Amino acid sequence: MEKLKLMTIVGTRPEIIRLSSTIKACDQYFNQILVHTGQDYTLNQIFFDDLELRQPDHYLEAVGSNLGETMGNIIAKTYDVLLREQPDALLILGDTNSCLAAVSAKRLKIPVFHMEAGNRCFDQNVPEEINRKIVDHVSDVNLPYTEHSRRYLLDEGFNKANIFVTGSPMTEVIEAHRDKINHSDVLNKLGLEPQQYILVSAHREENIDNEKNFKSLMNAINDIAKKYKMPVIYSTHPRSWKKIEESKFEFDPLVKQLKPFGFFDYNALQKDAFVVLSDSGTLSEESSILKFPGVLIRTSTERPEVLDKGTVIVGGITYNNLIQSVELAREMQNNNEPMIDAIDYKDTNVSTKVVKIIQSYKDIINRNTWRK
Amino acid sequence: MEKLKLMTIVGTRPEIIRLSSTIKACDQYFNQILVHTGQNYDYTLNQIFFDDLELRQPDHYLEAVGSNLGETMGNIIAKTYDVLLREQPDALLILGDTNSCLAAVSAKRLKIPVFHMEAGNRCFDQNVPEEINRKIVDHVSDVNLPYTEHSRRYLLDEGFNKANIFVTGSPMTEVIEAHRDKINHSDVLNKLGLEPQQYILVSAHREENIDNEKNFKSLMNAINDIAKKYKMPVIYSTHPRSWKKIEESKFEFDPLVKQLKPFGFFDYNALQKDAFVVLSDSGTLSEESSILKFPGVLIRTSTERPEVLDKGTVIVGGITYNNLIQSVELAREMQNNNEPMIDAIDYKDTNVSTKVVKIIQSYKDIINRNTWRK
Amino acid sequence: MEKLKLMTIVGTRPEIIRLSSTIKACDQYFNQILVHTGQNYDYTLNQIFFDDLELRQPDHYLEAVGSNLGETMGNIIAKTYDVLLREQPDALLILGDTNSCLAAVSAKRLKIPVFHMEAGNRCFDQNVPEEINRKIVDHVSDVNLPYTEHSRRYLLDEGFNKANIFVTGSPMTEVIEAHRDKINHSDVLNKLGLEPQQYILVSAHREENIDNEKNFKSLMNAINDIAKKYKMPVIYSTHPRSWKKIEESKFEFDPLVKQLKPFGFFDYNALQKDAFVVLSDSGTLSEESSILKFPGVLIRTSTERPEVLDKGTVIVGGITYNNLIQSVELAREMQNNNEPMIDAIDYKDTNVSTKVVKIIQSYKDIINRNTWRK
Amino acid sequence: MEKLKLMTIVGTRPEIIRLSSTIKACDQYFNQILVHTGQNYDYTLNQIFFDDLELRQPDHYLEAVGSNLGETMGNIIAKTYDVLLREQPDALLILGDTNSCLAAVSAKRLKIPVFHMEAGNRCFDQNVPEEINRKIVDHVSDVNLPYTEHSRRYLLDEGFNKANIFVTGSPMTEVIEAHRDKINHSDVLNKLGLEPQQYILVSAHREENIDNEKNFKSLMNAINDIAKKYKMPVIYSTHPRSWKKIEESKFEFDPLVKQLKPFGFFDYNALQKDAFVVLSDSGTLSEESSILKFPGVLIRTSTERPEVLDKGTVIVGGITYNNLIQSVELAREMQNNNEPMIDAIDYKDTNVSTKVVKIIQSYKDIINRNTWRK
Amino acid sequence: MEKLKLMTIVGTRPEIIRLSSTIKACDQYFNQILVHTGQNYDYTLNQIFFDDLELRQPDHYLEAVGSNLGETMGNIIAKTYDVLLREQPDALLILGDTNSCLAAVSAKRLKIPVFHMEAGNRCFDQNVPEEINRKIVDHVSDVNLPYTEHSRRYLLDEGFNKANIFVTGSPMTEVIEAHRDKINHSDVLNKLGLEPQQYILVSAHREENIDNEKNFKSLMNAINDIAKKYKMPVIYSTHPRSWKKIEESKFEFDPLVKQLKPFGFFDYNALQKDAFVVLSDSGTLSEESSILKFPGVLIRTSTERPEVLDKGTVIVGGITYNNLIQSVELAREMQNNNEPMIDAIDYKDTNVSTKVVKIIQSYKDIINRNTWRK
Repeated sequence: MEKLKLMTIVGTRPEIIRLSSTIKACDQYFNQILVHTGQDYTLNQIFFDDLELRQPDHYLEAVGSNLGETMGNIIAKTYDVLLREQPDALLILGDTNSCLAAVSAKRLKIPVFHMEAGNRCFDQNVPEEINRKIVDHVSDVNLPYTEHSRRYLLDEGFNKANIFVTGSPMTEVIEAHRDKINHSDVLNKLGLEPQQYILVSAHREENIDNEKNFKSLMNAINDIAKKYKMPVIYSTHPRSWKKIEESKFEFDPLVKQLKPFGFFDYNALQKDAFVVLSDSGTLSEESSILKFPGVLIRTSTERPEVLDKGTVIVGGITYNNLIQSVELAREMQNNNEPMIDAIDYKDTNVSTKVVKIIQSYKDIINRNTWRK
Repeated sequence: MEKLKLMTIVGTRPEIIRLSSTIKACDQYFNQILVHTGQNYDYTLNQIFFDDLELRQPDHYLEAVGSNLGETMGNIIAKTYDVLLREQPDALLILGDTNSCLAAVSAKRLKIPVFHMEAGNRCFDQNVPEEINRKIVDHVSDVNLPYTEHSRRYLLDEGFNKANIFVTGSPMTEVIEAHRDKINHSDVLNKLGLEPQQYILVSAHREENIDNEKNFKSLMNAINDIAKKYKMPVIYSTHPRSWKKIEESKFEFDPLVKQLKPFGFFDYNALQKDAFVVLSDSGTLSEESSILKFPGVLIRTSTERPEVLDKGTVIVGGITYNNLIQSVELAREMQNNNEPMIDAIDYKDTNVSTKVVKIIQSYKDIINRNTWRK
Repeated sequence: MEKLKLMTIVGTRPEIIRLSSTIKACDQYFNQILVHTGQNYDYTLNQIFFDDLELRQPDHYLEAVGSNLGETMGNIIAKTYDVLLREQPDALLILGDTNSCLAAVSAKRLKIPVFHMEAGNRCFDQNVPEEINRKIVDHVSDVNLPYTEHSRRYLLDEGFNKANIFVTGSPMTEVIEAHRDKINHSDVLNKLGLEPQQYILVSAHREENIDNEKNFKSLMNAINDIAKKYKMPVIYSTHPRSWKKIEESKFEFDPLVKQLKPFGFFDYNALQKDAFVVLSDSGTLSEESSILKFPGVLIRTSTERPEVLDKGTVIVGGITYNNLIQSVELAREMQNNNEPMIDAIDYKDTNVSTKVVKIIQSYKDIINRNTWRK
Repeated sequence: MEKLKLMTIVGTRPEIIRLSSTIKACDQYFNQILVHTGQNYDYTLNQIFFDDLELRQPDHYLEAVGSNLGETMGNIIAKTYDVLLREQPDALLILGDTNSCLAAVSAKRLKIPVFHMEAGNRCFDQNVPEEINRKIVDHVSDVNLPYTEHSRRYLLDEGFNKANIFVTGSPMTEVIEAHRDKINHSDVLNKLGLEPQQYILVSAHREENIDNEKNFKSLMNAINDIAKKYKMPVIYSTHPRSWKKIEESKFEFDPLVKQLKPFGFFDYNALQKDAFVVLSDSGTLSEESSILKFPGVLIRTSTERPEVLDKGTVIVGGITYNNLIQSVELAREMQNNNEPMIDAIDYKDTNVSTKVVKIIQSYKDIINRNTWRK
Repeated sequence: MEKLKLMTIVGTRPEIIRLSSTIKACDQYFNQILVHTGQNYDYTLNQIFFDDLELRQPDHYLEAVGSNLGETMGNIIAKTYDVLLREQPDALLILGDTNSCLAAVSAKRLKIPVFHMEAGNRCFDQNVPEEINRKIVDHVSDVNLPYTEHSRRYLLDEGFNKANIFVTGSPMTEVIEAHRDKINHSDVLNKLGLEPQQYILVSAHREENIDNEKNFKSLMNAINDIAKKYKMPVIYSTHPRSWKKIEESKFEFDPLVKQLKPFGFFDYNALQKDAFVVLSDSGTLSEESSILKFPGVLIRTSTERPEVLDKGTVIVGGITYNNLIQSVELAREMQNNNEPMIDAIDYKDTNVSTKVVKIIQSYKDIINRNTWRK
């Protein structure tokens, strides 16, 4: 007997990392066509080496000069591999262009399952929020992480029949590899002593290319080095480092430039840090699971479930609240003050919840939406 | 003392099974008059079945029913209206979406507070018959007690009174508890001589899983090829009507497929819980598979129990041959990989009986005041 | 040709008066089977009123009604269930919130599209007995045609289907139109020995304006101190049980108040228009006052006609003495100062007949493909 | 360093108890300026209160309050408005629906982020004086911190900003853990010479349970025939405007009914926990009975704590003699049989303090950007 | 006779102007007590003001006000409560989002029904200071009376009582009607000696269009380049504070730019209608230009009058210099091509005075029974 043919599409790190355990299970129980769009030196590490994940059945080589082309391609290329394979159903995660795949899918009346549905920061100025909107509303079955997201989705009048709450995939994903995270010798290979180094991740566009903001960050990254006197392990984009000349320099001795690390290594680093300042998507969750002090360096969060439990503090950019936040963050953890699992992160069986939703709801959408 | 007069109105077996524990507690703490809409006068043979539930018999058999589904509805309104006039009870307690629950229409015209368990029960497929009464009985009830937050949500969107909804939980976990003794000490396996994990169960009792001449072909054809592929008996509990229509042309479902007798809850749950796989359309399945952690495959096109799909407790087989197979193969393949069965959020609680009781005592008066003014 | 076979189901007079114009059309464009829940045996005197009105007579009568409200519901369902099963209509028409329109409950089971005019009627006081049927039939109906945006809103918020709602607008302007020759050419001012603008009219027919002991006292006490204050006739139409009780201690009443012999539609409105002030509790009090611009003072403590307050074409007298005095003092004191009466939006169109006809044709097949899928 | 400057404004005692755990925390992590609206010029009491509870002394006392509610309301706005303008704080922390938290209306003008715990409190009876201030402060505050998911649902539906609603959980489960020994190593049972499970407790402080002449009757009546029925001591706690009102012939209700000397927080709860049954009209009755698992009976006709009925931690007596004796019988009848007492969901967590700290830092600067564009 | 006792409470000239036509009808039909929150102490201007509006003087003058926006809020609450006790009026009539309508906080504590015109005003910019009181006084009012069907929708989505909202339409048409005599015969063009269509009007009264220095620069800079490009005199009405800080180097701005005195409703409207272009932030502009059909450009970032953008009767020029010049061109360049000005739907009705009066006599009591159960 032929097994259900699913197509699963990824493009960025976190796409690949959160799907990581959901892809391995969709191999077990389905006939999974793994597509990969256009877009990386240290993404070959988390694929293959860390996640020990199996090769894609297609790389599409989308990319191009200028955003407009890339978005164009992904739609077109995606359109073809969806004609050429005719899968019964499509898996998509999140807010990247690599899930503009949903538009082509929808045209070819192929049912769409979207994990990381209903994601809302409620600031238009965040680039993510343009797709986020489109693709929530074009995916036939929406699988949001939280109930916050299920609420958000119902409120924009999306079919309450075709919503299921997976919970976060990131508990399961961290669990699977927990061994490798605690056995990471990454500390011993940077000569770093647990709770005596501060890790920073300013990767985001609105924290570098916007002018006043980058200034606020950087001035604080110094004062944070000085105020505690442990090495600051600063992980950004290269341009961000080349751009930090313009005769500002200072950066104490202590502020180090930091190689982009794999999953285990970067987590192991996070887990045993003094404080983490990250604009990372995974922070709100990484901090809640691996139990560590994170100041979240955004002006908005899509992960409120965590504020509801006192697991995170929201820095922002203006210098004072970053400082205040990090002093709050440590003072708190220095009084062994409770840090509780968020409700929707407890379940570690996301992989199988989704495989069962796809088997269940492929026909049901064909029957309902498309009338076959 | 002076006690609260509660008339609890029922009519179908599953109705009762779910009220089973709930009725017991209403006898304890109230003056419960238990009305039935059906007959007792073939029911000195079938009195065991629904005493063996360890339950007192009803105080009143309305012997409603007539020529057509119509006369029979008509009756249940009038015959209830009457028994409600006679006993003049303080509150009406009602389960689910049967024709019994039109009793609410009568109690309502008579300004008796109405308390409807299993509220907000939605599969969103108007072609499903249950869904007609569901809509009516939810909106004419005064206190709505859905099993789930899903079902609270559904009610709050249809614009029902915020103040008068409570999430009781599913009654099943508690029932199954007050009988897991009877279940675990069940011969049924040794009566039918089956090894545990070496038989497959198929419960197919619904019009539109029996009648729609096409669906009955996709299924019979799949009950065959299931037998063929696994090579184990295939205990098949359906209606008599189908047995009439299957004794023509196609015998093809092997020696292995067998007929079932009726079997009381106690026996039937011991038969489900050790089955290799269970293909049911019984509304329970969703709940029973969560509780008695077994491989469940819903042969429907719509659920009122999505809280299960949220947790990964069930797979929905559907009614097309091809998926009905893919679906069983997915069930077995994941039990054999020892994947997890996980408790739904609203199925965790076992104190539903006592939960309703306080609710009824509380909101009896609150409804006379707010909704009627007295 | 063969034409759309359309059962139309009525009960009370007010129900038929509104459906009047709308039936007449259905008769021209469709194969309309009219049907009446009550009795005809006696009717060989009533015949007049509900033929004078030029309305043809029901194809069937259901001689339902029983020992108690309760028998009689139980009847209309089973009775209506059959009239449908026989004549096998393509679709059901229906108006308002009488027990006559539990007809839907059956029509729904038998997979007949129901169209329900006077949809989304709400006053938001469940003490008002109409509020019980209102909720039920709106949710069992397949297409709701409310008179106003107001109700379309009410409905959407009860989470009803966006796509199966149309605002017919009030059918009362179309019907008052079709009879304004038979209204402006009526003797009924002569008949009763009355000059125009020289007589108050009072209609208290609602129970609980009447039965309720205090409400009677206030109301009666008022109709008095009105007649003395304004010193003109006070033409009064109530039920008999009130007159029966009026011959008591407070017999006084005063010589100016008279009884009113029940007069046909034409005559009753011809009365109301040329009246000095009107106190009624008819649902029509709101609409009629609007369409024939006269001062009306609703004896109630809720409307389902807010649209009329949005334009200032009615005061709400209520039930208490002190108010009704002021409300009527207001009413007159305003029409004395030439203050404007304004058409409400949803009362201006007069094609409600042809609208329903065009809507019923359009959506009949839709409601099958969609809800029932054939 | 600099720290965030948090003004915490308080008024009534229950406000200060719930904030107790949360205040001690903002002191630890912030520059907290605690402000009381009432008068200090009676020193002792304002300081024997804070002492047994271990809360610090307020930096400031607003000696507002005037001839009437109206003068005193407006004194809080203007005196509050001033304390805010002087201290130029970063943010405002507020609990509940006392006249104190009109302070928001001031803060909001001076563009100070308001954080408002016990948000979305709704019992849906506008008769109940709290529901006035409830609507107002909820909707002027910039971040609403509702105890439960219920109160979130309420708020979202009043279309408050999605993005600034966080569910803290109830702060009682924390306050009550933080004084758990002070309770269990407490004398109050020796002090008064009572064996556990051997005394009933009655607290009726709410005006309208007391100052309403009918309700007063039924309660005193019901406290009477309780004392007689169960023949135990009945430790009564009520305002003295009521006591003084016992002198005129209805003084009877047996000798077992005692007065109550008020008791600090620790001791009153110890009294409640070990009680046979508790009647009270405290909003704390709901929570206290859940967390210390004793059989409570709310003497109201509305909760703002429906979460507790979702689990069956409580019964609602009402004010009627009948439904009160009944609801007490149930409580102990259902205690007798060791029926379960289940933790409500939003009463579980006990870090409500650290939640509120982490939130105020997070969202203070967010509000300045979003609302006030700085 | 004995008539309903209304207390209408005002505080500001533009408040009064809108009520002008409503107030007059309230002297006719009720016993109206007209309270004011400020002082008269100034026969000189406070008498000439009520001269033109043909309006009786206020019955009372609370003189509320003091040191800071805080004292003055606090007082309107206390001083309103006092005068509300004394007169024990049956109902309170209130307009808009001034501090004067904090009157409803006090009245609401004395269970006096509150009626609120200009209900449901939302521009949706939380930085705009009216948007604080708008939120409070909408949610503490008992019956809301929005101008627009927009503002109904807005009030409905903050979950306000469906039964207690009524769309009056805008009161401005009515007040312009009740003068357009005085307007069409105005010497203000003779007096200031401007030919019609040959001057440009700029009404810049809002703080935030004056105090926020960048806004003040982008506007002044703008007023010049307009004076210059068109070569017409520029009637410019603003506050003292600007003039004082406008003469700071760049006081020279063109000979063409001239000074305004205040001018009456009649004169300023008369000046408006015959202007070439009119730049305003006066909320009126949105309406004043739908009605007296002139080119309006709104110097603002938000509108509480979308109904106008729906029909194409105004351009929102905003505060940034560039978009201002483009906006004013777009006005002239469009009026020269003679492009359609069109009536806003909710601005057509002219019987708002009466409309309210009936709605008060009606819901005065409905509210005492429903909200206050009496």
